[PDB]
Amino acid sequence: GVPKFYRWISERYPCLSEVVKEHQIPEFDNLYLDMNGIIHQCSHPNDDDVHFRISDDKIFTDIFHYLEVLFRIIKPRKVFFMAVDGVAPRAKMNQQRGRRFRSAKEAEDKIKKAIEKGETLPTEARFDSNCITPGTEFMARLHEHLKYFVNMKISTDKSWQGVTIYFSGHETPGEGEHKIMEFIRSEKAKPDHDPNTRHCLYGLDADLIMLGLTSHEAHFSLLREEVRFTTFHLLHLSLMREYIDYEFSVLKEKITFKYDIERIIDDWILMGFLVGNDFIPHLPHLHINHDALPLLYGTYVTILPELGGYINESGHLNLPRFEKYLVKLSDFDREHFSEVFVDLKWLFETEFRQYKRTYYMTSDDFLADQAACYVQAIQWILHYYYHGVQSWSWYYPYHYAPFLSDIHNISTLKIHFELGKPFKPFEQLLAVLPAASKNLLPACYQHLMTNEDSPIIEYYPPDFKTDAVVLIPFIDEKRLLEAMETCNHSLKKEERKRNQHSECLMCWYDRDTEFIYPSPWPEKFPAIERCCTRYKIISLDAWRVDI
Amino acid sequence: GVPKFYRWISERYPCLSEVVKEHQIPEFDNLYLDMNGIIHQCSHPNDDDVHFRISDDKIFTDIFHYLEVLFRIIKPRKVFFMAVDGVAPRAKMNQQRGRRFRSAKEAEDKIKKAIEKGETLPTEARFDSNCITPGTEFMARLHEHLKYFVNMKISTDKSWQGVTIYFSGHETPGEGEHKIMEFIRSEKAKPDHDPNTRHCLYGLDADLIMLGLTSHEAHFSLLREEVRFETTFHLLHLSLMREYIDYEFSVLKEKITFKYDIERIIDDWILMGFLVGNDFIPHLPHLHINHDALPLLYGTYVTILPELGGYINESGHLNLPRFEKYLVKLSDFDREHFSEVDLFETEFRQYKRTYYMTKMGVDVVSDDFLADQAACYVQAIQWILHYYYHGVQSWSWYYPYHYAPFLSDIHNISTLKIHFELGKPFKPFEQLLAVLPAASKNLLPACYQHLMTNEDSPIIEYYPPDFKTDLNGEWEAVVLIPFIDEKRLLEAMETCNHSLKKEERKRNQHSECLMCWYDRDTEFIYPSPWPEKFPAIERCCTRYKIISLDAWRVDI
Ligand SMILES: Nc1ncnc2c1ncn2[C@@H]1O[C@H](COP(=O)(O)O)[C@@H](OP(=O)(O)O)[C@H]1O
Ligand SMILES: [Cl-]
Ligand SMILES: [Mg+2]
Ligand SMILES: [Mg+2]
Repeated sequence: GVPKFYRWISERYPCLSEVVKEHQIPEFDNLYLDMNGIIHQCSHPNDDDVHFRISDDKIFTDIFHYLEVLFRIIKPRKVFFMAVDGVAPRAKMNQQRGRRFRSAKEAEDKIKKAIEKGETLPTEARFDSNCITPGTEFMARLHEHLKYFVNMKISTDKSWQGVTIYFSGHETPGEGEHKIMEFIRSEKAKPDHDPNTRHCLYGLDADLIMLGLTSHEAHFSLLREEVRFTTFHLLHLSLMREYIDYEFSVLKEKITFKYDIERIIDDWILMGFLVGNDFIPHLPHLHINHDALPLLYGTYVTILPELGGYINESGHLNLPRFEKYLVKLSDFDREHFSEVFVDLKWLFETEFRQYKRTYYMTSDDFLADQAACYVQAIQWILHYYYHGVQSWSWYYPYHYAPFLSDIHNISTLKIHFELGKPFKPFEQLLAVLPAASKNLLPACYQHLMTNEDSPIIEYYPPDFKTDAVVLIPFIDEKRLLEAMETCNHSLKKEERKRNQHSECLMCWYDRDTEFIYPSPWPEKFPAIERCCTRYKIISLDAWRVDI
Repeated sequence: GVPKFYRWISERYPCLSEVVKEHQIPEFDNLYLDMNGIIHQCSHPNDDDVHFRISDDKIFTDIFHYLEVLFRIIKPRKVFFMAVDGVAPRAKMNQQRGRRFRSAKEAEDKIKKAIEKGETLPTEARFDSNCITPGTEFMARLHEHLKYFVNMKISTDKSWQGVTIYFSGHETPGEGEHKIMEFIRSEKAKPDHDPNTRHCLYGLDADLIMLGLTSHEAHFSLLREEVRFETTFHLLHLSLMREYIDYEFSVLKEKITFKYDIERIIDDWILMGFLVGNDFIPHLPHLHINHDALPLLYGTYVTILPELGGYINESGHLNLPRFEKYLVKLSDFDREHFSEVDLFETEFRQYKRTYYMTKMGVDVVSDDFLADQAACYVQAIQWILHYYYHGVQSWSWYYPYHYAPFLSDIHNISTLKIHFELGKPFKPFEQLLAVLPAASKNLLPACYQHLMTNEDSPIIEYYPPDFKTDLNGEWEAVVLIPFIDEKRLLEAMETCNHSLKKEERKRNQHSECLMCWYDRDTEFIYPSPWPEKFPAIERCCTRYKIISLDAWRVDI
């Protein structure tokens, strides 16, 4: 099984995506691995099975196997970068909240079902997959196991001894993807960067593909096992860049500025964002997804000549250009409306606008503001990909995108972001967790989620509608923080310790190093007698570039 | 521009369809040309100008020019097959009527508007495009000229020498494209047929794409000039399309119980294509060509294929159990569309009931009526598949409603018995009477005209001077005029057939495809079909064979 964006790409460009056995995998210099997928798979693979239980020792053992096998098979010759999600920008936090609410509700529903058929549950509580959020006790124990694992491998396995290993764990702010991109940019910025560096990124997900392309690195490949643990899906972005080039070649006869594959790829990326539902979803009945891309490509080819240049200029949205592209693309909405208007017969404008109005209600200045926020959202996402986070606090305050036909008068819109700063882990926990998960928090905060008189009780509804789109309130930053103030100094010692940001590690084997690395859990794993790891700690701001 | 379905596949498969200059057109063995679009283009290019007039010799000159240019540029090495539409199966009768009725209505509206502005029109009659129908005086004249043109070319132009020319004109029954397909099948039947034959089919229309694929020929391409007549051309290689589809569906390779076979997948792909509507069957409600509809069909196909014991379209024979399963799944489309606009089931039924009463003017929308709708639909799908794969299997069958059923009503069809009788093509005057409005009656022999005008004519109800047109839309107009019962038409006609004039009797018949070639030992005077306007061929070098009507028909 493969993700939708992957397959669609595959099908659009035959000859492109490959399936290859172990021995036919090429040589690679750098391997990037976002761990969150692995942690989920190793901790809760059988969510259908209300009876399934797994102990931490088994989780960690399993996480270890994944790293060992992936490393053994990809054999990165220069760099291995392991990332675990740290605290995310607010813009990502609404989606994180959604998933966590959905997840708790779905597991409680399944439990209730099992009970209704008179089944008897295990007595020990379930693994609450919502514990896979930066700053929880589970993530802290995991973090210690991963560090240990790296030290162990460095100290025992020759194949881990000639490589620079980076570990960016849950205390280092940013989603693992964003962290990987940040490291890729700093590498590109180093004066001797070899443009033929061979990168391998583990995964097939839409955001990974976009990440690999946004890098603009010549040789970038995504990889994943075919059968879920041997053959592997292998996607070469160098070929994909070539397929894209050939597809867009016709513009060489049409545009009066330089056709540049790198610039075309940037606009291709922007169009992929316009149809993505993985950030701001479109209304389900508009069928705006991957299948709409050919229409967006079509419209791009047609209009690019009148534009005078590209739309996504290395992450900077050209607003006049963008407005014209949208205006043209906006026909799509009436095409869809017309299927509905037909049924009504058994003036179009009055009917189309009252079609739109009816959806919005699920004011005139509401349109413009929603329009403006949407454009801001696009710029925010573009920044995230090309430049890194430009606002930790900004978010898109609606559950759905506006109708494209409603995005206009945006060409001189003023888009100013404040960088702000990441939440402390516990602020993050309260901003992403449902009351059903309250046990993941320190005691001193738990009542904010449960108690009828809590000042922010409305952010933790036990029941809510779902369309996935989870219909729950948007947290007001000031109210969340204000409410926590009164509780913060009731935090235990180990808890104040978890409530901190912490740095990325750079690690490598050294012939001239020996010390004792203590087991994170003595009963399950040995201490490292003779640990040969040399480390450099990377300062938090080290790879951040200012616009 | 290009047709919608072409545009669609161009967008779905982006490295499929090039625009090429003349000098880059590959070599072709066989060129197939259906002529009707050309004839319409040369006879009435400017319908918004109510003043435009054009003499027949001019129309013929321009047709000759179009043909000469396409032949020069494509230069088929082995075969050129030119077809004009002959009488069509009655399956097409409603749509042929629809176009001709609207054409006369639209012409009259333009004239009325010109006169409202105080314009004065030429006193000579405009060209009635309804005359482009088998067996008219205009089509018989044109036919004479096209035979003359073939002979002239063969006799004078070396690139027309050493190639076999076929001309299947308006007196040979069948739509041009399907006479072309019959030819292609007769070629494949031969022991020495070369699988590497390079075929070129002129045009970009959806039926042409489908026929190309239905041929299962390895190298078949479509071509049409980018701008109508340094010139550029759309070129679609079906070899490439086949590969693309092979990929789109290879995911199935592991999921299925039975042998994965690209040929069988193409069959099913072509079947799905029929669901968006054609000349023969109205489209399913809410299912038009665009981005979502089609992948939905194809996505559903991906999803459900594993569950079946095999393919749905088995070489042109519909597998009814499998087709049902498929439609049933696809129907989820209907509820989603409706949920936009168990209480639900009740409201949906009343939604659907309204459509059936309002659009098909039926009285009682019962389960039995719904089962009847389902039966008509599936028999239509099977008629079309026969038509593409085996050749027409009933000359009389037709779809009897102007609108299709809801996809959600098409069920309970698994064990349906589908029976067709071959019958035979109408004589051209029988089609001509059927398909024309009273405003074009002067194209018919005088002896039949009262049938379409007289208040006591037994078939007067078929020729309403006024009618409604559903004009929603891109989209195709639905013309709401009655379906002809051929038994009543033919009985009314027998009151008049024996009154035909001698020249008219000569046009009311079927006649054969011609096969023509340069022969060095041949020399004779070929007469001008119009002495005052075109010269005799003093040294005609054409040798020829008349191909009997049944020569390429296969009993199923
Ligand atoms: N009014 C018109 N203008 C242009 N072409 C027309 C036309 N009516 C018919 N045609 C052409 O002639 C073909 C045969 O039409 P008919 O069957 O009514 O005689 C049509 O193919 P399609 O039926 O595939 O559109 C189309 O190519
Ligand atoms: Cl002869
Ligand atoms: Mg035809
Ligand atoms: Mg047809």
